[PDB]
Amino acid sequence: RFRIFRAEKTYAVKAGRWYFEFEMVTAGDMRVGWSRPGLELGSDDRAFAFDGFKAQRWHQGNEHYGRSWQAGDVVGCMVDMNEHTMMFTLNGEILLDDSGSELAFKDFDVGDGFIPVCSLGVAQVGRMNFGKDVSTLKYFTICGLQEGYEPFAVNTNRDITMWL
Repeated sequence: RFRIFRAEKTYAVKAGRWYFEFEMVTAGDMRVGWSRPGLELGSDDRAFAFDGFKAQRWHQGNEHYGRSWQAGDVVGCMVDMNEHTMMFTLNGEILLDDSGSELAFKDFDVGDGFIPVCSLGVAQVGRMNFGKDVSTLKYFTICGLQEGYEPFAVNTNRDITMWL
C-alpha cells in the first residue's frame, strides 16, 4: 500500500502565499502537492500534485509537466491562494508545462483551503519539510523567499484558539 502524509487539517490555508519542500532519497513513484482537507494523488479533484517519477502534473488526471527527478533532489511547492496558482521547483529551478508556463495549476477554487500532501510508493523514501527551521530549507532562498512565499511552518506555530 501507498503511504500518504499530510499536514494536520486544522492548518489548511485559504489565503496567502505558502511554501514547503519535499526531499527525496529515492527517485521512484512519489507525488507531492496540495490536498483539500476532508486514491493516487491528483487522479481526482481532491489534490493537485507533481509526479516527478513520470514528469506529470495531476489534478483530475495527468498531463506532462516539468521533468523527472533524481535521487537526492528537492521539490519546492508554492501556492498563491489569492491569485489561485501553484508552481513547483526542482532543485530551485521553476518547472514549466508544455505551453512554457510556470503555472502548474491555476484558477482553482479556494473551497476549504489546502494542506501539504505527499505520497510514497513501494520502497520510496522522501519527506516534507515545512521549514519550522527555515535554515533547513534547501532552495527557498533561491526561489520562494524573494517571491513572497512563507514556509508552511509559519502557519503551524500557533496551537491555541479563542472562543467568545
